[PDB]
Amino acid sequence: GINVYSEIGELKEVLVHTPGDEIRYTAPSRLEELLFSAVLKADTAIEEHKGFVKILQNNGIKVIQLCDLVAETYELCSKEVRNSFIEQYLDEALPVLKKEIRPVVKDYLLSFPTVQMVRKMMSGILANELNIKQDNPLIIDGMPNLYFTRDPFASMGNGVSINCMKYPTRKREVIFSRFVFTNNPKYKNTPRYFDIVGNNGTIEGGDIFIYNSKTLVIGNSERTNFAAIESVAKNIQANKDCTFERIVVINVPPMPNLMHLDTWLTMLDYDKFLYSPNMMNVLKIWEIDLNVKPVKFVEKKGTLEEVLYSIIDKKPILIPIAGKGANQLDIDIETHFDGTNYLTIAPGVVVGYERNEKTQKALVEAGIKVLSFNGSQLSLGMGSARCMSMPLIRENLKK
Amino acid sequence: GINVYSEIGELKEVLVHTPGDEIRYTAPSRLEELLFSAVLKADTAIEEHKGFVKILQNNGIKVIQLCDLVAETYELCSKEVRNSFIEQYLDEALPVLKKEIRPVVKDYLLSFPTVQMVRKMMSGILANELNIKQDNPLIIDGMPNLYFTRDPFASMGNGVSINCMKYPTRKREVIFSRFVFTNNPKYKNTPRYFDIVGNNGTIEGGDIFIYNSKTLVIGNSERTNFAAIESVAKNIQANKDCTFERIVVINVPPMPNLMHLDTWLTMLDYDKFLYSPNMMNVLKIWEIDLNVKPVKFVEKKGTLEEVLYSIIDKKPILIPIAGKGANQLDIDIETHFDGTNYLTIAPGVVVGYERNEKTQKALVEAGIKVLSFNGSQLSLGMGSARCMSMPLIRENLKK
Ligand SMILES: [Cl-]
Ligand SMILES: [Cl-]
Repeated sequence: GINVYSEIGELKEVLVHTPGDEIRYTAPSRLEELLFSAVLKADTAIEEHKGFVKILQNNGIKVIQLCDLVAETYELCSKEVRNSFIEQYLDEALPVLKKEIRPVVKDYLLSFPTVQMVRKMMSGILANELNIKQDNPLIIDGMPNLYFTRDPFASMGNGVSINCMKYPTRKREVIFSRFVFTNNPKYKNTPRYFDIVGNNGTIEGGDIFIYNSKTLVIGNSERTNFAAIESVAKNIQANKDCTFERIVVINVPPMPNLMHLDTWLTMLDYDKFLYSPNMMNVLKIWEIDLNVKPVKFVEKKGTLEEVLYSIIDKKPILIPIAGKGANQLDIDIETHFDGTNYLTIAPGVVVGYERNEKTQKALVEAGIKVLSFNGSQLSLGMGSARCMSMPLIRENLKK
Repeated sequence: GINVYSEIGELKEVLVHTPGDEIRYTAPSRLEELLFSAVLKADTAIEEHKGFVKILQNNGIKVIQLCDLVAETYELCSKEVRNSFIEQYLDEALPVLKKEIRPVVKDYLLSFPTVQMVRKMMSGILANELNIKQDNPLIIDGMPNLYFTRDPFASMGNGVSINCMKYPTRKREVIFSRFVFTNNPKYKNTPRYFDIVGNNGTIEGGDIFIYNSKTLVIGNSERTNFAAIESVAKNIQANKDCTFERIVVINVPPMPNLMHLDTWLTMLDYDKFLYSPNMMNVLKIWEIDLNVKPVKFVEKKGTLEEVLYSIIDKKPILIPIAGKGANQLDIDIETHFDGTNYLTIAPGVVVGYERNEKTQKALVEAGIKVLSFNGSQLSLGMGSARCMSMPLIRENLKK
């Protein structure tokens, strides 16, 4: 059920999540606590996400909703496994559930049709809903970052990496997709090159890129360390079907207005890349030959061009955020709105926010086809199309 | 040219400012520096403002654009007065203009037709525009807060109060309306019950309310002190035509998110008020008899209802933000989006953001007619309708 051996191959199946009531439950004083960037006008953001989904569907892509995938898995499970799912959810809920309120929540959840129940689990629960009186409006917090399906897990060739989020507020999001990879017959046998239980280190979706059939590119950032990368390398060596033979690790230290490797660099075509004009000049890299044991990180150095050349074996076309010659104001604004994170749905065809006009212009001038959409409210979340999606199946490249 | 003896009298003439390029020049890192709340999707915010203006116009209100009023004044002035205006603008420009750049900016400004020149002054100037190469993309910062015409000056009966802003970034805004009140024949003779030159203390538009022909209500806040209120009191006593006989000063304790009286209480009808449920229970008031000299601030205490009753002489109807029984989540969100600041265009008829649904519902249930508009982007500026307008002429009440 999983086959992603590039960042650009024609997209066939992708996972997304149209936001539900959870983005209505973020108090302005809890933006940091919930690790979300702003208070959205929900109805508008939701319609905008639907616009994003529609574009993907009109391009023959099968768009799968997280809530539907979880609901489908649930229906196929035994009563004990189903209950096991509900119980784990109650255990990880925040704020922690009081003993006499837990059973009230559980009965409430079970009173809804499967898909609506899953949606309540994602949205969180208001005290009013349970007829409970108290100042705190929420019995259970919602998970506002769920529409960023790029984080809980990342497809990786024929397997997946179920990521280790940083803060507990976001670690609650993993229960859904993990339930799918554990019980859904279509994904149950997907090999896990990383999981939150039998490995070492930490790793996040933003640092994971698949350049081609043989090369995996991971960022060594503040969120992804060598320990996790080593676990991934060994798990891959133990799998016979995987075609990966090499891992290129790119050192990504904290920089102003940037974060994971994705804010630094994205791949849009066989030889076209979008990058931050404010990244470092000479990159620190680590080459890992997967055909050799034990796994060893071979340190190397080079400009972005040199590093890219060593992977695609041809001159890379580098496009800076906001285009060449842009002033710092435009660069800052379009970086702020996640300008590098366009989602590539086919070689040279991308999807992103229309507000990032300078970057859009530079992309079309370089021969890339851009399918923009209005995300006037969605964009306040600070994450673009690549962040709001997780490819499940892409047509392998013939290069 | 000025006649505003209430907060609710049928609105005949009002001053607004549809944002120009200035709201395109706010770097995300300069939100605090420019004292603005977020990075707007300019084109969208501008159309939303036009929608706001359209509603006012469709209600028979004469809407006056600040840029047009300034341009009109400029044309009527002598060459020496005109240049006097340009020079002061150049003097107050930020960042400070370099000696060799100043003359370049001046010629640039003079090369545009009058109204376009005024718009450049308001919008600020990019280095690209002058073909200058430097670090700062801006030669002159824009004044993003210009569309909040409630701040520079506040109509007060038959006169005006040209306010003393707090930070220099916003003090630059006063030059435009002041130029009008100084040279336009229609406003030239308007008495100034306060100005940035011959008085004491500080005062801001958000603290000034006109309840009726005889009562002026001013908030004693972190932005408005007794010194400024005394200056206003004396200046009013010196005017023969003014009908004000009393001033009620309400103490507004500086909270983390409270700099003016307007976000605590607004008047929407002869006996209907919108208030913040997070305000103090017992108010500290000061009664000033304008028929008495010298001016003495007579302290007094009472509940919101008691204080209001002492002014309108009838039972006041109090409507809380988000309505009665609302949970803290809805109160917090609608407070965040300036829920009290509806603009009253006639007794019991208001205009405001459609996103504040709970407050809107409470208002209609209370008998108030609400003319909402989409401000999905404008609202990010943290100021509602009353903040985006300055009544010039209101039909006097007959009560
Ligand atoms: Cl957009
Ligand atoms: Cl709105």
